[PDB]
Amino acid sequence: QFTDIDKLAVSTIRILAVDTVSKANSGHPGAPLGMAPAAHVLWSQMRMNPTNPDWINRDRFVLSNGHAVALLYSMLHLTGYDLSIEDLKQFRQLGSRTPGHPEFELPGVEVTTGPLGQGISNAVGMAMAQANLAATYNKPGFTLSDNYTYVFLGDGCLQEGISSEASSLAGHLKLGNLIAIYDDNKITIDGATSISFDEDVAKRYEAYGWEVLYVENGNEDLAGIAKAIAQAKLSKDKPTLIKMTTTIGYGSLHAGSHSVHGAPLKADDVKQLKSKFGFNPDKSFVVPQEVYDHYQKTILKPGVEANNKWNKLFSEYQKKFPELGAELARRLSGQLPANWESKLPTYTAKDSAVATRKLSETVLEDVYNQLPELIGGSADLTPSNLTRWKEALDFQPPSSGSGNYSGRYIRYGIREHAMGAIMNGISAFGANYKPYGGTFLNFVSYAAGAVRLSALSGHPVIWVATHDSIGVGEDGPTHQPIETLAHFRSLPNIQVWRPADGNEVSAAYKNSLESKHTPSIIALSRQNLPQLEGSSIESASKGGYVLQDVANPDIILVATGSEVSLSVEAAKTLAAKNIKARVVSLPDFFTFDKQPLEYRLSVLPDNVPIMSVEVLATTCWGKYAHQSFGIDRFGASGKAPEVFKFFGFTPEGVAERAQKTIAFYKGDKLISPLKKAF
Amino acid sequence: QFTDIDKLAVSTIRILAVDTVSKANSGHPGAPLGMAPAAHVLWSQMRMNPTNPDWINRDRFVLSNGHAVALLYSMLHLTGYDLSIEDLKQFRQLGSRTPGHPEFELPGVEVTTGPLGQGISNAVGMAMAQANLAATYNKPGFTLSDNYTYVFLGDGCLQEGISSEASSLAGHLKLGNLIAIYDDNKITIDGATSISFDEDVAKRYEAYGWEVLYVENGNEDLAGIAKAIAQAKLSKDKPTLIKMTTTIGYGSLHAGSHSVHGAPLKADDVKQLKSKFGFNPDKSFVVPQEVYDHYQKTILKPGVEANNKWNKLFSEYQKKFPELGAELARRLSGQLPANWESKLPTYTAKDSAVATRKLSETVLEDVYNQLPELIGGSADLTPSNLTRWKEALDFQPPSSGSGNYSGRYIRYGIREHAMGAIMNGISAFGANYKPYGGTFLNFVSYAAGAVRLSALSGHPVIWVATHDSIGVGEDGPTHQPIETLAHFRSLPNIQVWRPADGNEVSAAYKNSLESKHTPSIIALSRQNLPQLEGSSIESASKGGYVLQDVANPDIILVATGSEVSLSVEAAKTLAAKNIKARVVSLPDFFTFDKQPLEYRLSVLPDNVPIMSVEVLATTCWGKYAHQSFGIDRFGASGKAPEVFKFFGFTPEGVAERAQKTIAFYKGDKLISPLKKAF
Ligand SMILES: Cc1ncc(C[n+]2csc(CCOP(=O)(O)OP(=O)(O)O)c2C)c(N)n1
Ligand SMILES: Cc1ncc(C[n+]2csc(CCOP(=O)(O)OP(=O)(O)O)c2C)c(N)n1
Ligand SMILES: O=C[C@H](O)[C@H](O)COP(=O)(O)O
Ligand SMILES: O=C[C@H](O)[C@H](O)COP(=O)(O)O
Ligand SMILES: [Ca+2]
Ligand SMILES: [Ca+2]
Repeated sequence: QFTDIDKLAVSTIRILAVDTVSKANSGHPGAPLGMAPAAHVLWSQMRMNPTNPDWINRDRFVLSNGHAVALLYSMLHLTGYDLSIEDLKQFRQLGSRTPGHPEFELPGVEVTTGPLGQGISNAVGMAMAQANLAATYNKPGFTLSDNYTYVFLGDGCLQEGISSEASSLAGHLKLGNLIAIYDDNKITIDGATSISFDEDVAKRYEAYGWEVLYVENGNEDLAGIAKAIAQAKLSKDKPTLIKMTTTIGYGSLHAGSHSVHGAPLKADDVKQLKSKFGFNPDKSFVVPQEVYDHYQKTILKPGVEANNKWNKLFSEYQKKFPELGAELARRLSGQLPANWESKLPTYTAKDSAVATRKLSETVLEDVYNQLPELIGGSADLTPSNLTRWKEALDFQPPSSGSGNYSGRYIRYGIREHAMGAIMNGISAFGANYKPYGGTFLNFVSYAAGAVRLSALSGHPVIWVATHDSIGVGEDGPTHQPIETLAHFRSLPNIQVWRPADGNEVSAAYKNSLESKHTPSIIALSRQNLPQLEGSSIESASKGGYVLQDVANPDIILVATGSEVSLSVEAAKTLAAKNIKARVVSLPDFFTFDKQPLEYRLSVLPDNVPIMSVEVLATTCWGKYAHQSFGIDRFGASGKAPEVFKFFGFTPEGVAERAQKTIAFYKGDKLISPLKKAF
Repeated sequence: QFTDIDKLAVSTIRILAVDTVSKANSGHPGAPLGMAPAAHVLWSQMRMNPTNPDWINRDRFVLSNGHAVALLYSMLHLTGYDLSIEDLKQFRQLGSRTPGHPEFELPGVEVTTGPLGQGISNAVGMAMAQANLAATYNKPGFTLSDNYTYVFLGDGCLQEGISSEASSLAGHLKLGNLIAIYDDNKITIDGATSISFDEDVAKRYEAYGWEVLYVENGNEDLAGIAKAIAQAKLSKDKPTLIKMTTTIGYGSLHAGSHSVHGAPLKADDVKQLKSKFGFNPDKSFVVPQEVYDHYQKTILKPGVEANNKWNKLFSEYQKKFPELGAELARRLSGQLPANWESKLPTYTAKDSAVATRKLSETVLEDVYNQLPELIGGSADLTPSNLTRWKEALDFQPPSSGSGNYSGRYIRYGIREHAMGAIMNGISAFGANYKPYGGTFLNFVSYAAGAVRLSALSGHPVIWVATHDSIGVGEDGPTHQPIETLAHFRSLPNIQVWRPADGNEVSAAYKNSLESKHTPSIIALSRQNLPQLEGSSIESASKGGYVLQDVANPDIILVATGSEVSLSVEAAKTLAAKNIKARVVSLPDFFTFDKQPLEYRLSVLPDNVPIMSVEVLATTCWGKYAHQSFGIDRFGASGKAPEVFKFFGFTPEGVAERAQKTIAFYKGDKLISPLKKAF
């Protein structure tokens, strides 16, 4: 039941968002103007505590079409979050809390968006995480988890393949608490949708297993939008898409035109809009008291009240179920179980040679019972990635017979990019979720859109990237990574681990799991690598360390992954010719760089030529080495041992190159590459 | 109408592909065994000349599910292409002509596949190119172009978002000559499809505007498969999907199990299969004469004859229409119009400051009529990328009213990955097609799956990547590239141009268009950059050159794109303090690296500190510079001038750093970074 105040509220939102775009003289006025009625209706009906944006059982809202931020920021201020008019007045300004696109970092903003297709897929992960939480802690009498996941999306999000991957998955999993409202406005940047997007979205979504509702008058039908959302909530075993038709830039003189998509409305156009809406065309950033009063009563106070009930029920739960309550309390506090690192495996050079890919599996089998917040999966490569623990139950709808929602292993299908985004949503949900997904290192590139966002936002997700090099073999160049690590090591805020043996894999996993704001990629071998004499979790945890030392080395050999052993071998060959080579291992650039200069300079000193060894791109090595032995061309289809020989990665092949580096520099004074002038 | 021979032929294919996988003890036997009847039926009705795999009007076949390559190689041998039994016997072996996955490089292999989702999308580009060629050259009496584009795909292909993007577009464009046959076998690596893929593919396809035919018995209904393909050929205004049901590993003792997906069948299982099909279980790579005789008759001879008529028609055409015939002859010969580079714009420092994004547009306007093979487009950013020439007609179905198939501007929609693959297909088609597409540099990453393949196969496609840095401004970090160029400069075989002014944009375009085996990415600014005194097409064309020189420089400043001018300004500030700085411009790592050592060492010599300047990742600069001034962290939402200042990129900010580099090295003898020891 809506009244004049609801209508007063809707104009305040449209005008506030417009004022905000115009003051910055940069921005997107269109969608905010067309989606305002939907926001009012939706937010009014959401269970959230603006004073605790962290409440675990809060209804969650994702703005997939991020360019419409002015709408998100307006709502945040009006409903009582930590966002003032002053903040809105510095929208898009260097240093403001109001950047051009929503960032995870701010309270009320659930994930960072801007790149189309990412928010809808993130919301899918958020709903999977809810389904899991509820199935794991809910007990009769204690419904600790039951929140909904709402999303706003545009034609752009529906055009990007990633949202298709996620919607396919979403429908298979039968995520009925996921409700998406689609801004069907018929406009995108180039112009009208018919110019390149004339497909039947409704029919495509039903094919996924989704429910589709329609709202023909999204510009004014508040009760219609209200009914569509309500019916949507009855869809228990089907996620819902509400195709709501609106007019881009509603109220504007150029409404319905793509000119109102991404430019501040012209001043006179703004004046007429205000007037039309009963506002003084001469004043800006005006919020009628009646609107603050309305949201206070409809949202803020009932939400606070709900958060309070939730806390009492939870305290009762901790009384009735001490083990579960303690666990949920801990996950909610964001701590990992005490001394969990104790269950991590350690080795000696006495043990057998294992593919780092299998050592990884061993780790999983060892910590899965220690970490109930660990939820894994693979994008159709479970047996190649070795990413499933034996006692795992799959995350599937109960009606499948293959598993249930309390399951902790996800079958992603061949959808790397969606996996990347779903993982971000699971991480973004809370309760200390530690998601990881597996694929071949070469195909993580398919997910670069999502991965960059794991780094930008700081979601500590884990990629179990197997088949890291030409060691892959016969599959060939289309499968063998070359530029992969160099790429990811150029991206800020992401660990790119490439462990050499058992001890190094445990360090890769301890640092990745202990991480709170940095995602990770663990590049694992297909082939067998031996256990090194000199490795350790403590030393590998530093990102880089001296594996084998000599007094007065003639050369320092730095390697990663499968090349550490080869370098160890090359050093034996070199010792025979009386050349002393110190061998350094560098499992992670990121972690190593984080160490204090004096440590790093103790591993990579002055006055010693340093040559790196890694069967991938050499373009990133200049920051640690003087000379580099790598592969700057695509691979080959052949038996792995033969492919290595063909590229010169033979012990004596490496030794020859160390000898050439010593000769080349003999007589020169050398500076560690670590040293910078400014 | 099929007979015993057709049935003899299908058994030979199944067994030859199995023999090939077993011999290599590596490979995928499953799909080839279930798809054998379809291939036989399809290839038998394709118009192709095994003797000229380049004939422009040949029906084209793409194996989207590349792992099934044993089937493709079998067909190529049997039908008469340059592939012998000996070649088959070295499948997946180092150096053979039979690698683990199909590579464009081989005759009869239309594009490289392996990464799922790529072949289907490539095939779409091939049909767009066909439709364009026909609408441009066909005249009444002369149907020079009318071939079909066939594709084989699996569940994996349909799960990857890229095939959805492409199928959406394909349906919009109404590409009726594109026929896709789907291997609906219910199995993927992890197991049954129901475990994660239970959507209604048929209904999802109709939603795109495609026609879907069904074939229930793909294991043996030759006539049904034949009917499905025939009916498919009648759908002129709709692309066709034929959901053909089969059993993975048909004939194998483990048929229908995911165990037959990617492992050579067990020896005893191979014996029973051969026996079952009337073959001696003890002999391998056996091709009944009757099989050779059959394909010679039904395919090789008819095809050679078809190619012969085609050539006569064509010669008559060049008589009747001299202009068009000469052009087609030239494009076919793969030459660019003579002295086309004369139309390329040149500038002087007296010209106005323009964003290299606009300078780009200017080039397009100038060479569009010189190059009929130039077909451009944008992924919904036509006005930001400035990718449209004014006299352009859009590539759309005639019934749209917005254009027609002779159009040369494509509206890709928000589908970066599909654009990348569609471009590879248009390039792959022939007739000297020169495709280029635009998007923001930061979003080319969404397309890294296709881009890598442009490099691996050598498709010389062009990416007009605008908004190259924090110069983007207010849009913020989600849009400002940081790791992008460092990533693509680590990928083999791809020019990554970052032109500074008008003259450098012309060299970017000249090198890009003249390229026959190397794709390109032209990173263009949003902001205005002035015309440099010292630039030129000739010098810029070498990838790197001395822009400003001095006798006995105290330092060499190496910059790219927007930073060259800043460096030029920093040098002016340094001159004032009597420090001589030579300023070098590096618009392309790739191009420069291809130059002779002597040239490169003349640009970057010994005994002079070299400091690089570029507002992106510093991780790749150690190959040309001693010290680097770059940005190794995400950007900021603010006015571009302010974001640059904030990051220290001001003239005096750069000058200060040069001064620090000089002091740091004062007294040391320095070696140019270009010098390698091995
Ligand atoms: C991956 C990605 N591709 C492209 C863009 C650039 N972009 C921003 S909004 C938009 C199109 C707008 O489409 P839509 O979702 O319909 O929004 P509306 O115009 O309705 O506001 C584009 C191309 C982007 N930010 N990210
Ligand atoms: C981008 C990408 N990711 C993952 C894979 C690894 N892969 C290859 S085939 C396969 C899927 C099984 O595919 P399908 O097409 O389902 O198989 P078939 O019936 O022939 O077994 C997988 C996961 C791939 N080829 N490409
Ligand atoms: O979505 C819109 C874009 O981010 C923005 O409008 C582009 O502005 P510009 O093309 O002027 O850089
Ligand atoms: O699609 C199949 C994969 O490329 C292959 O079967 C993986 O083999 P592997 O897991 O033994 O490396
Ligand atoms: Ca829209
Ligand atoms: Ca399959």
